[PDB]
Amino acid sequence: EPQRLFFAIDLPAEIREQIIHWRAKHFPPEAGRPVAADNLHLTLAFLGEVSAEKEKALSLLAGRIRQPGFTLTLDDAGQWLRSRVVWLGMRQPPRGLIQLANMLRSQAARSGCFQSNRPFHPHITLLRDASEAVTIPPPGFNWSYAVTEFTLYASSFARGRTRYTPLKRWALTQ
Ligand SMILES: Nc1ncnc2c1ncn2[C@@H]1O[C@H](CO)[C@@H](O)[C@H]1OP(=O)(O)O
Ligand SMILES: [Cl-]
Repeated sequence: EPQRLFFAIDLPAEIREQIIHWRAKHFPPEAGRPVAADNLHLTLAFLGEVSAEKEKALSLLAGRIRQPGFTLTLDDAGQWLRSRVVWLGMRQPPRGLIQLANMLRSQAARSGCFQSNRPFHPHITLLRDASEAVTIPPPGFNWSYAVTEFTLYASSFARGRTRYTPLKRWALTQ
């Protein structure tokens, strides 16, 4: 049974709450469609439609990953007009995050998944279908936290909402 799958880093609740609070303050309803608080995340690699056999194999390669934890500090925000999103990010992403993503991306490639075709730009999407350009303030203060694991999610749309179901999790620092 095929699924739309992706690996992602998650956000502690305290920070998810600070973000949606910041967003509501600086972005009115007309600015775009706001991502649900529980759906806020940072994608490491989008795998697309994947069979069970390939999910198994990918899940195993991910299990072979051996990488220390690292810290994320969200100091950057912006807007991609072509994609029509407003995103949260980082000016200088930690190497550990880049390592983790490229490795997962290379495992996806060798597994026969369809690649980004674009460089990896780590980001958390806040607003979707934000067509028109709007002024982007800096993020809030001290949105910094420790990354202890990564998660394989399944993407599902149902009942007029997008849902992310966790399938498996992997701790870092082994
Ligand atoms: N072709 C694609 N179809 C669906 N999601 C994709 C995708 N390519 C990348 N993604 C990412 O997969 C995640 C879940 O769908 C999203 O965070 C999305 O990134 P985005 O937030 O920048 O849009
Ligand atoms: Cl959403």
